Amino acid sequence: MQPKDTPELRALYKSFEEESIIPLWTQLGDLMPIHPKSKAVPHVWKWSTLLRLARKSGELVPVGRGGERRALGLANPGLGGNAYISPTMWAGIQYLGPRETAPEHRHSQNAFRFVVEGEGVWTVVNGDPVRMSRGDLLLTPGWCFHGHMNDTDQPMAWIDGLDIPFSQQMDVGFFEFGSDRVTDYATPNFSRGERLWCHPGLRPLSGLQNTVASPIGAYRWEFTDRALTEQLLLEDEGQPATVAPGHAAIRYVNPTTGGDVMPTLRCEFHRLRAGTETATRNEVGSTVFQVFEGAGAVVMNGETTKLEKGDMFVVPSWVPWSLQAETQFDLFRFSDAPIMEALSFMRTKIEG
Amino acid sequence: QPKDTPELRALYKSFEEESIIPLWTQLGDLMPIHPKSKAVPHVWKWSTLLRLARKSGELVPVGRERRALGLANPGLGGNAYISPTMWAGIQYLGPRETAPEHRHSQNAFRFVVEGEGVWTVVNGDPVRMSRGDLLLTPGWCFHGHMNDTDQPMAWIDGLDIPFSQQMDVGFFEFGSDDYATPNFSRGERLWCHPGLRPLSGLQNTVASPIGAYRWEFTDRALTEQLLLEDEGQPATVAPGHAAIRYVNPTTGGDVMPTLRCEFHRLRAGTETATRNEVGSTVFQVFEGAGAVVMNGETTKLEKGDMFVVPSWVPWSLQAETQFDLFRFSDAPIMEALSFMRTKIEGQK
Amino acid sequence: QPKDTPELRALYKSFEEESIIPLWTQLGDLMPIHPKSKAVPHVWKWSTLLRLARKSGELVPVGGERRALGLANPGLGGNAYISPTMWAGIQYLGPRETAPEHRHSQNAFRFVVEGEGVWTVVNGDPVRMSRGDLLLTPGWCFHGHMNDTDQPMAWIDGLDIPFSQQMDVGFFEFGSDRDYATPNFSRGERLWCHPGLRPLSGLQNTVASPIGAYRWEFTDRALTEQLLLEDEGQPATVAPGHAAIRYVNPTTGGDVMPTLRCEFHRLRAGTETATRNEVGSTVFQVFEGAGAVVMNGETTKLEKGDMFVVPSWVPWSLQAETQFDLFRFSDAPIMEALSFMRTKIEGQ
Amino acid sequence: PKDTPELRALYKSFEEESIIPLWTQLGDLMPIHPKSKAVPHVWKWSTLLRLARKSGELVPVGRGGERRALGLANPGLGGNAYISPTMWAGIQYLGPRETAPEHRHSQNAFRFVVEGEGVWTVVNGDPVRMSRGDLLLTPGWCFHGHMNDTDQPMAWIDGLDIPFSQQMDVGFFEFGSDTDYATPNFSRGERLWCHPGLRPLSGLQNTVASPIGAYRWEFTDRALTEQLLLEDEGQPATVAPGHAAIRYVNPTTGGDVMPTLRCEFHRLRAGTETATRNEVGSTVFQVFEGAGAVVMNGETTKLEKGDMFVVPSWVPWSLQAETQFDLFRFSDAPIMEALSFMRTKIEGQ
Ligand SMILES: [Cl-]
Ligand SMILES: [Cl-]
Ligand SMILES: [Cl-]
Ligand SMILES: [Cl-]
Ligand SMILES: [Fe+3]
Ligand SMILES: [Fe+3]
Ligand SMILES: [Fe+3]
Ligand SMILES: [Fe+3]
Repeated sequence: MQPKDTPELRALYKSFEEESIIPLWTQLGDLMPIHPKSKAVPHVWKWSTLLRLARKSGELVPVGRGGERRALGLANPGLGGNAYISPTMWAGIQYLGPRETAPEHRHSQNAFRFVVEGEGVWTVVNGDPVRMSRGDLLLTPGWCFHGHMNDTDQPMAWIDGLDIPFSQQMDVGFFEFGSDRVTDYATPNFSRGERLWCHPGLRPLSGLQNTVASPIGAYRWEFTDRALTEQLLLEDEGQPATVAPGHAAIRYVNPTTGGDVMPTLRCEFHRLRAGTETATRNEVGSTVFQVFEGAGAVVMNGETTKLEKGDMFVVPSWVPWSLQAETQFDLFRFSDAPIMEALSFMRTKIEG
Repeated sequence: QPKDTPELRALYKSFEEESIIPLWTQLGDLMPIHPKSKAVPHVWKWSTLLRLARKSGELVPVGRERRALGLANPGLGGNAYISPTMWAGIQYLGPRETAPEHRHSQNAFRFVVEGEGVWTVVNGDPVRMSRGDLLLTPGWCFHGHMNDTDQPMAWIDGLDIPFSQQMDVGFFEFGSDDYATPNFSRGERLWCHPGLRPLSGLQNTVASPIGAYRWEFTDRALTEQLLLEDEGQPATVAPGHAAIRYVNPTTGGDVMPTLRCEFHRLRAGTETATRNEVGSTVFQVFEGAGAVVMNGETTKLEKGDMFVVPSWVPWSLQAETQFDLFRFSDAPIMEALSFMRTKIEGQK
Repeated sequence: QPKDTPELRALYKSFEEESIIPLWTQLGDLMPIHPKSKAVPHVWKWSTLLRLARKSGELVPVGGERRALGLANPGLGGNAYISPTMWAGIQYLGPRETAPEHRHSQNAFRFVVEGEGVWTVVNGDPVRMSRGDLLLTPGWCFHGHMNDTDQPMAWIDGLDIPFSQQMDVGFFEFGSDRDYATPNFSRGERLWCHPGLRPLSGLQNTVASPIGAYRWEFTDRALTEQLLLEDEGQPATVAPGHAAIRYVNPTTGGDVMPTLRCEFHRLRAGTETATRNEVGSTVFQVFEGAGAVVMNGETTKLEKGDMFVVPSWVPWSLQAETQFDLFRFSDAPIMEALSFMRTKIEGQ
Repeated sequence: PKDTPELRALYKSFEEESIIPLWTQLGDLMPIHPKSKAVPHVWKWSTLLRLARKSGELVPVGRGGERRALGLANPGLGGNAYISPTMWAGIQYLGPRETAPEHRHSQNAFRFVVEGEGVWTVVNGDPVRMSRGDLLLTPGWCFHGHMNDTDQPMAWIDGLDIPFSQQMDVGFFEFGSDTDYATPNFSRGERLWCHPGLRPLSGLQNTVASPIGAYRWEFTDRALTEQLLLEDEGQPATVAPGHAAIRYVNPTTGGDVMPTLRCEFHRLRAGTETATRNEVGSTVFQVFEGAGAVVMNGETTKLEKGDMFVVPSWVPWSLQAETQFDLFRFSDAPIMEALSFMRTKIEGQ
């Protein structure tokens, strides 16, 4: 507003209200901001806290009661009690107890599982049984049947990433329950997907068709490790490879395409040489990082926070960020960048 | 229902104290069986809109930053979103009024309803405006406009404002950094020759270089589809239903990354087959009369009226007279991200 | 740089039996420093062509029916290829003459030079022909034609015949099918020739353009606009005084067919294009006006109708004496799909 | 055609004006279906090897010699040295401690190693070790030379789009000076790109040809074994029963290794007979291990370790495996597919 206030002016606004009209001129210039100004706020979650609350939940929330969906969603303080870590992503610590099972469902929302501690648990994706290990990235791409079974007396914890907040806000979700059909879990070290698609530079003649989401069920830790190590080795030998000095990094990729793992979520993994400081970045859309191994710190909006093994933080859109590595510093990273990029909304500013 | 009320509420005090919401005590269906939008089917009478528009010209002066009446969906909590993704508003430009140049990441179009002799200048290139024309002001293009007449004009503004706001994607720069008045923009003179492409424009483009999709061509196109059907030839999307998509000529795809525009002409008496579609559309009755059915409920429609079909709401159109509709939607978003799904009642 | 007799002669014989040819005995120009085509720069004067075409008019009667004079490149050993990839012939259709429908994997167009009132029927869709029109008969579409006039017509036939023969890619079928109707404009154009608009019934992208005829009015207007824009100080022409368009597939923005690019150029009187080296072949046809070509430093004066071929990597430029209108086709889509295109421009 | 009177002296003018008329013309300018001048043919490895070794001490470094490559010449291509209208296939014989200086050409090339080791092909400065079973790429416009670091010979298959490139006038060539002699176990390429499902953040840009310098035999063999094992386990994986196969692909894209050549590898279970296929364009196969037979135009030819054969366009072909039968395959299919000329007839359908 800025029409000089008036009995008739007020009459007008009355009739708006009454006809579902909201006028653009009274409309708080956050409607069209000079740059992104997210409701979501930068925030870190200490792993020691997450872990403690995870365990206690597996002492108090049994199957039948609340367990079954035993996942601690990280809720962004800025998102009015929604349980969104960012406008576009859901990130939760899922705590799977001894011998525990989940029946099969399917949903349009895209999802991954990054395993933090544990082993001997299979997520069965479209009938294909996928083993889980510390450091593995698992995909359960939209509209693929998934459930899981813990084959062990030991608990497991993984990060659950989904595009739930995007899909809720944009009205895009469907959900189906599995038929009464029986999932008699096989137990293989390697899923059929991996056995077919995890041979570098080779494609089976039976998979000539490109796919919207990756047919790789798990991107195993051995390969991620090997690839980052090799990037640092190359650097030592004076060869081009790292994204920036002392900065090893890979993007997990759909092999049929070279593109992202799934339409709405990008996954990366970074390894910072001890003492590396990344150049400050402004990026459209939101990212979540989790510290896999090592210790260092983040800077967001000029403010520093020390990080250790397991901690997670989110950088909402256009918040300037950089990472500083005390030790060798290994991070897992997911973002909503494919959304941004598909729609030409991506922009990047680099301090350097 | 959740775990035993076993004063574990000590655990809850903790969840709360450092920002955890457990999935298990969780909300409504945070993953619905099919979409159930907070946005709700709604129509706006043109009579109403125009009355209100004319008022805003009398009351809210010198054109402030903009005399645009955004259609607010009742179900989106006073946000000024016609749908979770799109902003649709009636903009009323008074006699001889002008707007300085701005530029924003949000994509926009302008569909002219009544008026003429108004130029929107896009990246320096002056684009005349007429009843029935579709104007693009693609993301990040400078735009402003001048009214060269004593007469008002009204057009509808479509933008991805809601998408942009909720997705944290918006940038904005000011301009007033060309009041020439040609019949046709530099872009139409270059691009509006069927099947031809300038050798200076071999680069494909994110959004269409066509500044204005003029009514002449839209009308001839549709008339030709109906003629062809009369002649027993394939053309119409469904019997008695002619339709086009406005497209980016460098690409054959949608006009902008984020918004699809179409235009429909239904023969009198036509009833479209009921459809469920992911995402929202907004239709505007350009000419003629008939009705919409949304969620089994009928609403009679007259020249100018607008309605919104939020995602997965089953809809059909029924044409009383020959029924001309302009249509825009968030379908490109849905399609680029493989979320599109379509259910059509006749089978198809 | 070679080995030398006795026991060696034994080897060269074993080779010859066992079908080996050694790399070393082979000529360096099996992998040349840059392209050196067997095909050679050459022009054909229109007056010649037309004289011969008419003479063929009498002298070979509908006997006749494949009455097309293929331009044979002196350097291609009596093959009837204008270049290693393309066939260009002048087709002379006599009064009231027709041709039955066939179909072949080889892509084809027809650029009409003189005449009217002839239809080429493409997949059942009747397409009128006029001076200046470009007609497409994409690979694997049925085509035949009917002259409905007492007057002859002459058009250029462009095809990938030489590419298709050397690459083993040809199929051919005869047409035992039924239409002699006479529409002013075809179904394809009726649907696709509205700038920036796409029928909802044509959402699928297609490998070759669905525009049957790219008519002269549109090409002419397009090029005039490009020169007008230039006059007005506006970006448009591809180089000073050089208007030009590429005929494109509207579903795509890409080339008319997988195998052949079509362009049209209009040079302002007095223009001299900068010398170009391009991979692959072009044929140009002077549509109106006069000027000259330079190829390998050698000038040839050109008048209305003349045609010339610039084989791969031969340096070429055009100079316009009057306003100079040229039709142009090339094998560049082949070159570009396979990342073999490279381009050198004298000024750069 | 027509008549004779004063037709003869018009035909004259044509000759003078350089016009061939459409009408007087072998109707196989536009054939019912492809009928290649190139002809089905097989080359016995034992012959290839003997002639390669003879060319050993007879054409040495200097006088010939750095181009010691025996191109397989298709009987039907009039003495051209083209195995097919599109491809050059030769056995290259690299003698002990022999080297080639660096060159660069628009024509795309690969090297499939048949016998030997301890030879490096250096691609754009990046040293690529060679072993039996490895596929090396030297994509168009990349600098390549090699050094043999061994007193032993090596033999590899040279595949190129030379014939395509010469008939289509597409060839460029530069000499290099230019050259590192280092001997790493794995090319820097491989070290960046050979981690399944992973892509370096320094390599986000897609490339026209694969950046993998060598597709090593370990991975080829493991992938094939796995497809057969999956079949055993009742799981979908093989292309047809008993028929494991992969396509070597550009990891930035999922597409072919280079714009103009496709490379595949086949492993047929003992006893397998593939279903007869007509395919547009040409293909060359090399028996890597095992024995069986080809059928081409209904005619059988028994095949042994190393043998090579070419199926020109639209010639109906099948393979029959006596033992387990491993084949390397390359084709001009990317050309045919880019230009929508590809067509496939398969016998079971
Ligand atoms: Cl295949
Ligand atoms: Cl539609
Ligand atoms: Cl050019
Ligand atoms: Cl990044
Ligand atoms: Fe799930
Ligand atoms: Fe604006
Ligand atoms: Fe034909
Ligand atoms: Fe070479």
